[PDB]
Amino acid sequence: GMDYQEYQQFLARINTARDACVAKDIDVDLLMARHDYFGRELCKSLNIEYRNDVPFIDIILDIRPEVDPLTIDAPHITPDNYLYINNVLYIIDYKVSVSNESSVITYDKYYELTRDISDRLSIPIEIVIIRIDPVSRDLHINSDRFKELYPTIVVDINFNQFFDLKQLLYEKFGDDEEFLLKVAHGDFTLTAPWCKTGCPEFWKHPIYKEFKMSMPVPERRLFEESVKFNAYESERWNTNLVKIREYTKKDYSEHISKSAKNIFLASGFYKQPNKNEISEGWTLMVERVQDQREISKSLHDQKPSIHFIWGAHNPGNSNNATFKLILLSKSLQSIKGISTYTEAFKSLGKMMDIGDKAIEYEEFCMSLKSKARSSWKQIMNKKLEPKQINNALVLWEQQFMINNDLIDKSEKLKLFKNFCGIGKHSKPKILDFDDANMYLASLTMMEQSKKILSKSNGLKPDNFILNEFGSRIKDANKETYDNMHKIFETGYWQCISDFSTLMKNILSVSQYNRHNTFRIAMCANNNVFAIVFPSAATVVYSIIVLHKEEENIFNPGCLHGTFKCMNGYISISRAIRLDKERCQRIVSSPGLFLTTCLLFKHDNPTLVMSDIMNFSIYTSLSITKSVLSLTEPARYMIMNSLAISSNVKDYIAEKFSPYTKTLFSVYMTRLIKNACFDAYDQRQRVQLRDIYLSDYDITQKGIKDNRELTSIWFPGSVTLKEYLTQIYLPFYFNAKGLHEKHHVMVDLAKTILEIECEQRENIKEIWSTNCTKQTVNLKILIHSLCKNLLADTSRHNHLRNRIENRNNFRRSITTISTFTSSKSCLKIGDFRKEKELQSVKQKKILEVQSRKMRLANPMFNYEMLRNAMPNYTDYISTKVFDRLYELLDKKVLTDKPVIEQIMDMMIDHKKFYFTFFNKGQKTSKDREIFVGEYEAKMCMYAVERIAKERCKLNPDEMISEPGDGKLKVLEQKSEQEIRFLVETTRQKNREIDEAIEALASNLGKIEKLSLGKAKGLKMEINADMSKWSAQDVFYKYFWLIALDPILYPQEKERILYFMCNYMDKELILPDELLFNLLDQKVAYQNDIIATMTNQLNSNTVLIKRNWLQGNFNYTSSYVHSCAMSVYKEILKEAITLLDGSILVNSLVHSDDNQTSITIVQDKMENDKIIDFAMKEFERACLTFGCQANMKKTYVTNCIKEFVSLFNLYGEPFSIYGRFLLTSVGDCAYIGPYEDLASRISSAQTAIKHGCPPSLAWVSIAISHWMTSLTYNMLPGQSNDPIDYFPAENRKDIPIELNGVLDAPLSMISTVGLESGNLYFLIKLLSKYTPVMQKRESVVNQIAEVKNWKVEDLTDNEIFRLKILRYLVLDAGRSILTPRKFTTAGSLRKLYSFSKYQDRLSSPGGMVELFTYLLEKPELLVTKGEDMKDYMESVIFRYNSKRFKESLSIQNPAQLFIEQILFSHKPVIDFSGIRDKYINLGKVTFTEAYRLLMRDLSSLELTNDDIQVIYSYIILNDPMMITIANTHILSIYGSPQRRMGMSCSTMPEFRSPALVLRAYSKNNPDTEMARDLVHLKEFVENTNLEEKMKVRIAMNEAEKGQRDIVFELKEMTRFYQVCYEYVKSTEHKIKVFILPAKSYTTTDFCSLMQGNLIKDKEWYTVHYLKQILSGGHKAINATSEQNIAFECFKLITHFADSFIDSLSRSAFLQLIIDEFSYKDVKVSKLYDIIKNGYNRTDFIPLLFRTGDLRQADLDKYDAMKRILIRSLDYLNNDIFSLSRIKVGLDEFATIKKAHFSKMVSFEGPPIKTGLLDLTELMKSQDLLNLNYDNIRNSNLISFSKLICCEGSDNINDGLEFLSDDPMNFTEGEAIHSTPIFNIYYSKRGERHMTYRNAIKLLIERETKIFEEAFTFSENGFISPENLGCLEAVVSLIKLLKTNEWSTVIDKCIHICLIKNGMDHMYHSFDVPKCFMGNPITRDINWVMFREFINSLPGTDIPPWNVMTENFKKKCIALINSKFETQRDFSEFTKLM
RNA sequence: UUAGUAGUACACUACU
Ligand SMILES: [Zn+2]
Repeated sequence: GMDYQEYQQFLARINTARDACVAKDIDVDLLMARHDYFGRELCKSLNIEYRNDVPFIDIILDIRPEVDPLTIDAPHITPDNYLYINNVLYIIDYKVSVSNESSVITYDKYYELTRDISDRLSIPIEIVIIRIDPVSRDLHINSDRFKELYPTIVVDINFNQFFDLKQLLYEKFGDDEEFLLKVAHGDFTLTAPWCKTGCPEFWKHPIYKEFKMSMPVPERRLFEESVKFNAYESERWNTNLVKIREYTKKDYSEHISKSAKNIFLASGFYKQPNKNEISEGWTLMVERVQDQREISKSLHDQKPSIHFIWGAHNPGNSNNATFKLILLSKSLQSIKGISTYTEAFKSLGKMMDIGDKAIEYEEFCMSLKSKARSSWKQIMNKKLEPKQINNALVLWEQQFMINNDLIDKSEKLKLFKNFCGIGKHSKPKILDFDDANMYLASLTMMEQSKKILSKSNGLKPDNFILNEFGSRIKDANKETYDNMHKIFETGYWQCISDFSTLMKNILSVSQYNRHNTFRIAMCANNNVFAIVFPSAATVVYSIIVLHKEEENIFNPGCLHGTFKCMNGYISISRAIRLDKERCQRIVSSPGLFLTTCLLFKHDNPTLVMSDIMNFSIYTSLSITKSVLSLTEPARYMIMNSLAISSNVKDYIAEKFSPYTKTLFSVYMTRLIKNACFDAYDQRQRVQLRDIYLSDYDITQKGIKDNRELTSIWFPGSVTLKEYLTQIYLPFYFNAKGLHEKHHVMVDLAKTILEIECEQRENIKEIWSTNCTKQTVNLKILIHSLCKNLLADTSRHNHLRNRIENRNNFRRSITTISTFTSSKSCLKIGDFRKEKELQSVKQKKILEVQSRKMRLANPMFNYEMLRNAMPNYTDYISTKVFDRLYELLDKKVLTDKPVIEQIMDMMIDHKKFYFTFFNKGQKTSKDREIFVGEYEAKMCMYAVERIAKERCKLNPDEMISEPGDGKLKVLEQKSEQEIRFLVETTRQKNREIDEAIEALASNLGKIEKLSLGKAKGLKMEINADMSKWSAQDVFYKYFWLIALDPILYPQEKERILYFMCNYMDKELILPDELLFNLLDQKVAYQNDIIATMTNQLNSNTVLIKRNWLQGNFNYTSSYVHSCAMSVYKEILKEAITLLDGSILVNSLVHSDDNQTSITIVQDKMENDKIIDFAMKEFERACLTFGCQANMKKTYVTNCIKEFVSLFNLYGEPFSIYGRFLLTSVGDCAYIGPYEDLASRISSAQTAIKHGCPPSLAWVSIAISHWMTSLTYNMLPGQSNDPIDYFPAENRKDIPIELNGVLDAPLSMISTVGLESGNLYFLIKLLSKYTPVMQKRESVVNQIAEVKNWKVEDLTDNEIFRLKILRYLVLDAGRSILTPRKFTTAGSLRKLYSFSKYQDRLSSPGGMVELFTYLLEKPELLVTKGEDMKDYMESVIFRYNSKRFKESLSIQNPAQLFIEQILFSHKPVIDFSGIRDKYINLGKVTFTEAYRLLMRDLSSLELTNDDIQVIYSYIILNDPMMITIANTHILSIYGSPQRRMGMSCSTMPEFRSPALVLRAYSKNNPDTEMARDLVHLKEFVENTNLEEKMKVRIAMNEAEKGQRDIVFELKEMTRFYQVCYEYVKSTEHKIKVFILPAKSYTTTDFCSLMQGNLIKDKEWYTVHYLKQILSGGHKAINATSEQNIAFECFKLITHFADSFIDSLSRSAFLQLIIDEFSYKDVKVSKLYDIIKNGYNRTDFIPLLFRTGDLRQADLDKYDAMKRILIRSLDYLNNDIFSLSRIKVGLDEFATIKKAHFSKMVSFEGPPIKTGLLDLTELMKSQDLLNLNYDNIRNSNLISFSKLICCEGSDNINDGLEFLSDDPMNFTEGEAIHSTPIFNIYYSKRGERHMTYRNAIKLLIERETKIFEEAFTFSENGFISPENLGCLEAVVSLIKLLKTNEWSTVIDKCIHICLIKNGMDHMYHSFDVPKCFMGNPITRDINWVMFREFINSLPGTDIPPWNVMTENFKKKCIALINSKFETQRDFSEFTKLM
């Protein structure tokens, strides 16, 4: 990026400097260094000459020197650069800054002065100031004339390297306040106050009394003093803040020492995990569980592991519906024996008989299905009636009627009372997992499963996934394709998939399942069936299977019993009562399952594939809560047990509680138990990779991947990365929303009331010194607040200004999202009236639904609560957008500034109320959400937001960093430590290491000195705080508001009052919880809920110290940061004692914490400091009121846990798996494209977090599978659109119609779904383009499109383009989307929806809205900027029936079934499809394909229509421009192993609602005026201004009068398509893990491309031309130049690196003339360099050719006193093209380029004795700049570099190679606790030249070739063998020159030239033996043939296989020559 | 709103 020379000198100046005024100048010099750097590279980007601080009076003299500068008055300014074209002078003053505030100042200053001579000379002078952003990198130019000149400018600039120097300078001097004084943009500017008057009540409040009670009396007054302090009044802002700092400095200075001095007190005794410590924990766990749960040893109490019973399919019987129905009927009737429900199952088969009348079932059912398939809506009013067939009364296809005559009254009861459990109505029941005869039973269940499921399907291993994605999986990694087959083949896959396909059909049936009906559900298996019994939503089902022989059935613990029938055996499973939410997951279980297996097995050959799948079905299908209780606690139980410092005992003895209800759970528990002990013995089995560090980051970082560790869930060995996956991944198998709300509300309530009681009874004291639970070290707090509050205001002065802007404090409440959102909200008051009326309605609807059930199968309160509970404070649920509307209409909210309204609300609202609703997430331990009043939301907003922008300043806080941005931060901080550790070790041990190499004589004396030295120590505290919210003093936060400098006194009074009320805040127990406790039935022994509510009197309990979970994150997080800031100071004083160095780095995120400590020792042992660090860690937490959970907290020597994002020893790594398990049931079930959109987004996310392409593609397959399974769009399904459309396969069917996503992953990762459309257009620009222009930019290939011929194209090719233009372009672009008939639902709670009723009811008032909205069309798309505007927007919104539904929650489970059932019904309205073709009702999916073709065939494809596609898609979006370029200019290079992974940021490829108001009326309300100009162009170029008006203007003559509906609906479309153009998208933080650091776009592109090709090897990427094009106005000049630079940089270095010094000019001269780099002649590139204005870059090149003149030297010398003859003399002994002396010791620079580019050279061969330097250029292996790599290289690699034309003495011929020394890589151990070797590049000695390397290679490798090709006991001598050699090398020329043969020839050649036998080799033709007659050149193939067989061969590596293949090839080939398949008639003609 | 009466409608259908 930047120059290396200036970096080194600026780094040294930071250490050299001591005083702040010296450090000041280093910051000033760094600005100019960046200033010129931007200018140097931009001048080449614009092709102009570079200049610096050139006077304006001289700039005119270049244009017109006839008038002298004295008489003509020119403005005396100092511009940077100038240009004169088109009779206009353009003045340049480039500058790099974040804001244009510094640019407009210099703009108007220049514009004013330049006008003095602008009218004097009558030549207009334009000011062109170019500014670039130093982080986001965006170009900003003010000149409009300059915009039209340069359409696109190349800006791949690097500031990343500049900020590295800034970090160093603001580290040493950043602590000193003398340096902070010098950096200022106003010193300190405090903005306008948010309030006018203070708060008197705050000083009176009893909580403020209680605050000062505990506090000491000097502190009491200080708090008074601090609040009343105004920062704007006193001379400086830090008057008070420093004053209170200096008071507490007595106790602080002492307490910092106190903690630090404990380093000597410590011992080598810390909570370390050990086999016994784990064992002890388990035993106390057993005791706990055996009390807390009812332990059972009986095998009848178990629950099903899986809720399914699979049995082998029967191919002998027919696979057809009607047949199976009767088959199961007779089968069920035929059941023989006696049980409980035997005669019940018997009659059920009897009630589904058809027999003779099989054909009547085929018709009757098809009529009913056809009746429903006609209508969009369901068939209402008409009564469904059954038809008597044999004994059964069929109601629908596979639906029957329960006939009360066919079953006994007693036998009907048995089935429903006992078996189905309809009418059945104290510890939990669990299985003893410590019983070996229970663990046995559990193991035998697995042994049983493996015995049956391992057996193959025997059916074709070809399903949609493999059929359509197999190709794209296989090419990524062939292993995974096979792995997939291995699964699909095995009964495992058929078992799950048939349960999936069966459940889909169980749900589909269960929807219309009545109370007098039992339904039958069949699957792809013709033995497996299911019976769905009447449900009293709840699905009641049994799996009924007809397995072959007895016990050829899989029972996981689900089966009721097997039964013998009259033909075979039939088994019926226990009645399962599951919920649709659970069942859904079972349907998507195969996708979950495949991923599980593939992820585990991936690239690990030691694992048993049949054992992975054996475990996987029991996970992917496990829907019980038994499993979650294992999967979650395991993650910590393993990691704790393999960490260094960690408390396992306590975690296993308290936090671990198995709920082993099922039988898999028992087996899985013991898998975990065992895995805990294996960890302890593997702690030291972890190794640390050899770190190849050579300045600016490291490649080959992180942990060593060694397969020495042991797996957890199955047998085999595993890698660390894989071990971690096996540890953490299990938890993501867990299922969401399993927690029954009835139980959650109780346990959530109980906990809050338990911890509040704790505080009420036990915790009384607030502050303390000894450090105790819920206590803060008040003196230490106040100081550490003061110190940080200073540094978080000194580093940014406008801090109060930044808060106002970024959080919209000044603007009206109606603008901020958090307030105008559709989130849940709590309303307080009295609703006893409507709450009673809303309840009794449902209590009647209860009886309504019961009355109807009494007729068919006779099986069978809010008033009470209010009457019973006296002190019941009444509340209600509402919406956040609705509350705002309510508070405005009743006028308490206004257009007053939101903060100004907040301040008043803090003092107005005095009592705060909060309610909780459960999340019920995948975790077994349930999480609560506290949601209270809207009034509260406003208060917390300010307090939290003020802390937000404060927290952002501190780099330690990470809640500030949105998205997965933390991952890179982990890395950047880990790398800083790995570097520091090395740097510091080399700085101390250098004195000792010198003596070691000196003596190494006797080695017995060396060990004495090698012991007594410095010792490295790294450690990471992977923390997790205990009860961050509940067990935390809220009183401490009062001080943060008090001490605050950027808060006014009248604000400070008001903030603290609200917080004073947030102590007397009440928790409302929601009614649903109170209803559970309403019906007593004997109360709880010790009822905590009743205790706190006084035997249930009030529904409110007061919560004090427990500030509610998530309400004060940032606030608490700043105090956390302040706490860890102390921990730093503690250790940093402790390590100065021992005399060494320490680097502590703390990452803070509310409750999740990570703190990395790196120490270089001298005195005491490493293990002492380990215990010391942990002591002060808890101390640091507890001195601030927070307590650290030592249970979950673990410490490693590498690993970093932080928010579950993991960084290893530099190498960042997340659990790629967790995101692949999302693409299964994560969608809103809207449409085929709409579903896939989010399912592929989940796959895109995996790639970010370092996922292999092979597995990435799997998710893409699964996603498609589920997507197509939802709407019956799979191959062979109903809506299968391959026959309906013209196409070969689903790759060619548009993804809008649902097909497959045919694109490269490197595109899908970037854009996705749209990629599939983009690839179909790039395919064309690689088919329908000529030989010229195709190799050039994409832009050029788009110009040729309008010169194509339409007739050339094919049916499919035409088909895409027609939809792509007439449909896709304008309409998340979908065409097919099913519409529903859903109802609005109950919207009574809403106030705002009532005001729509009143405006709809009263006549005229409706139209009045729409007529008002037409004069303000800004309020159709965006919400109002003012009260009325926002309010009336809310009412209009209700117009949409979709927005009315949006505020109601539909179950995705129910939504899923509704898209299956409504697929054969008319759902897609064609009206909205045909409208576009023209500019009936709903249409069925099948008909939608037909009716699309009837319209499509009519449309016309032109040479223009196609050119609109290539404009609107490619040429419009600068991103799509580059993506297409990257895939056309792509040149994939060297395949390499993924050694070093690094984090990389996604690059850039680039007023809202107020602008649209200035479009409605052209007058705005200055910068916003300029924004409308480009908006005018957008609407005029597309011409959508007229197109919209014409569409309305001709509709009023179509309809008749004035339709207000069309007046708006068409006007809204016009404003919504504006929104996307006007309101710009925020470039959110996206981090991709790549094989190296991506600085700029091009770098990112190359590394991204190469990461998503193969799994085993990543590839480095090249490009012919620049890929970064900006549009279709910008059509090469800037793409050419850089090629010339690359070329000559490459050549000069290749020449001075490898070619002999003596003959380097000749080489260059030969290369320049007859050669070409990247299809451009090197001469033309040289001419481009010579005609350029940066010749100073290529001084040594120009001198060597004789194209260097004095002007260049004079310029070069002026950039950073010379003569030509001086150079001519000086460089008489320096022979290099990359370097010439331009002084006494100053050499010239050529700037080295990478050597992976030399392949892009194409010229005639240059032969040098024997070597062909062209082939050395074209070589891959022999281009490394490492001596050892080339010395220890293969002869196969070198054998390409030989021609020799009969040379001699190989030693002589190698004279044309560099006899200059090469660079070797040396490595050394670092002497850390995690001991690793650093490897770096040295310069070797002298005898390490390129020649000697080649020679040593030749010698070593030829010796091995000789002994392999002896074929006798002689050698490479003895003509008896030379004859054999001649024979073997003869055939090689008379056969076929493939690739294997030629190598042998050239190797033999080499070997014979070496031995001095190259005076005959060239005169070696076929011997006399083989040649019958010498003259008559006849060949005896038979002889030759038998000669090849008669060759013995050798088995020495590496030639053993080489020779073997050669022989076979040559034999086969020879035999081929003979074998000529002649025509049968041919010979019959000749003779 | 309130009450009474009569109703409430459909997927897989496979190499198995
Ligand atoms: Zn030769």
